[PDB]
Amino acid sequence: EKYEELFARIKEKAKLIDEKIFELIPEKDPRVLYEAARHYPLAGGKRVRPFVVLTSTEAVGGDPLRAIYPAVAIELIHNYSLVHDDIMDMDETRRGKPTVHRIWGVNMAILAGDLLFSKAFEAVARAEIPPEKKARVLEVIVKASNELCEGQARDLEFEKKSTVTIEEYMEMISGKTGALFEASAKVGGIIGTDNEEYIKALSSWGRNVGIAFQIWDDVLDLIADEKKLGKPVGSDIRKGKKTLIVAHFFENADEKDKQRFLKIFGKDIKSDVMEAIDLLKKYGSIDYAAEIAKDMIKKANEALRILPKSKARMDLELLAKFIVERE
Amino acid sequence: EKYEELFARIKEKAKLIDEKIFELIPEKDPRVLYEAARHYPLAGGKRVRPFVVLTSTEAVGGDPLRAIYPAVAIELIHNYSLVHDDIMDMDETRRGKPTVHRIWGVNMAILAGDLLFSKAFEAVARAEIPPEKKARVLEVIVKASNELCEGQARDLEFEKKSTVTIEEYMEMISGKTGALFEASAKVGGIIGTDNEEYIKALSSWGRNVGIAFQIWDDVLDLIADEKKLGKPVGSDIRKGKKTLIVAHFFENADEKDKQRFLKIFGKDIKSDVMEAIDLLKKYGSIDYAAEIAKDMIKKANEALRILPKSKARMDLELLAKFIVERE
Ligand SMILES: [Br-]
Ligand SMILES: [Br-]
Ligand SMILES: [Hg+2]
Ligand SMILES: [Hg+2]
Repeated sequence: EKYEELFARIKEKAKLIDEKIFELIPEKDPRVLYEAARHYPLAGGKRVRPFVVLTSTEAVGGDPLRAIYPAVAIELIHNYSLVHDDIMDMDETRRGKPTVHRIWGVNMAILAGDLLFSKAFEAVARAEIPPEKKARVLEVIVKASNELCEGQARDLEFEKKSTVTIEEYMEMISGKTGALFEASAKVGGIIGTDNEEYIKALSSWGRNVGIAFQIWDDVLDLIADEKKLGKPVGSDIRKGKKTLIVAHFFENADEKDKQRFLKIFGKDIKSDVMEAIDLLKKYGSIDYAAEIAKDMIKKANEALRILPKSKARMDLELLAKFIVERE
Repeated sequence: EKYEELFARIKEKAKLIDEKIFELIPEKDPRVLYEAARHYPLAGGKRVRPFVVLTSTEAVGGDPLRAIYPAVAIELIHNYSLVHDDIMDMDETRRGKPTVHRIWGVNMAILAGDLLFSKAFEAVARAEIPPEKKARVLEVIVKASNELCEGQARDLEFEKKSTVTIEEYMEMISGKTGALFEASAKVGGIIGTDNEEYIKALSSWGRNVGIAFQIWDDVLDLIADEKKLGKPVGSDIRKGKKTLIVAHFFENADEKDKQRFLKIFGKDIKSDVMEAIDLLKKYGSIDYAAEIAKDMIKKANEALRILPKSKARMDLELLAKFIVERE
């Protein structure tokens, strides 16, 4: 129920963020480029990352209003990563619509991603903050940007091989999703506080939430009911996607199981999909990943303890808790 | 001969620029990503853009040394555009080597371009300049970045059609190549001078040189001797590339000629290539573009008149003059 109100707040902030986003990427020449760029932002994303920005600036000092363009920067960066990643992953349809590359082609999709990335920094420039703050915000966003490319690169290398280790996958996801999430919180703080203890606490919360997010999604993809998930379980198995669940299984399973799993991994199909999920349960792999996600969530909030009590800290605690309780 | 010394200077500055470039993109994890990113920079580009930066800061105030990272930013941006553009243009081999996408694949090439773009801004952040200057440099680079994507987008749309107008092609090239060149000079000034008259003069010189560069290359591609060009003339004709020469021809040629040119445009071949170049000469199209390039060169230098006499202004005048006299 409170989640309903939390989403009420989240959706409330989204409005401010959205006006800024679309004033940066309006319908102008060239349109094909700007509509291609506008496609994902227009899908009506919930703007969780920007929300973490503005909400983080309130858990430390106040006036998230000054963290609007920097929050926009982060949402623009997130969107550009989706466009390019969809090209690489060969993703057919984001949301209930075709992906940017399928509609406008790979070349225009690359350019749209580029435009989106470029405008994240134009958003960073438009920020209204002290030179020292600005300089420190630009540098947080840049380092997260680099980690993001590095995490996606390691993710591409995985394709060159059948198995991965828990350590390999965690180093990859940390930069793919964790980095930008951490940057969201860390940038929120910086904009409203000079308390290095808060920032270190906000950063740790973003890092952990960003990672647990994805891990929980991978978990849901296997054991979430189809009807509700809108689709059958195990599409990540059919995809041969490297998740923490699959890494745990490869680390713990005997040769016989490993080899059978690999036959029916990333290759009627109802039987093979289930036989694969059964192989994973045999070794507690799904449950394992579920626990890791919950622990990171606990550690994240238990790190916000350091900040004062406000409804802003409240939302950050609720969000983190929601991100791991949902189906 | 003086060109030999100019290139001696250019190559002299390249050293400083190169150390900074490779400290930003060193051989680190992940390597496949960082070598893919290092591939074009390692080709030993002459760093003309960065040279314009440091040289421009000397034509106004002095101490180009403080314009090193901002110059690096621009060279990193130029390099990322080459990687992505090569993917789009289906370019087989830059220089005497394979392109990034052919060696590492399209996905890793996209990521390499992304990393290169991200590190341009990490270079911008590392700059050692007053907050006001920094903020104004970041904003010049961002707007040129946006123009660059816009110019490349319009260039992609051209493929959707057989003919283009002189106006269409100039609006496209202006952002593709002109913008970044203008930014190179404009950013040089800003770093060393608060004279808005210099900056407007430097900017105008960069814009014009950047555009004339490309126009002269297209001219050479047709009428430059093969032996010397290292290859036969008219590969742009076989490519069906939209240049100012082709735009002038489509604007001036009669229907009969238009239609024949289109048959043998972007499609033994020695005869068709020559028949196409002959069609262009009939209407003065090649000569036309040559003159436009020379005029822009004259206008560019005649705009540097405003700055004091130094050897820095000297090099900027020589470079502009070289860019249009070479073969
Ligand atoms: Br399990
Ligand atoms: Br001619
Ligand atoms: Hg990336
Ligand atoms: Hg671009």
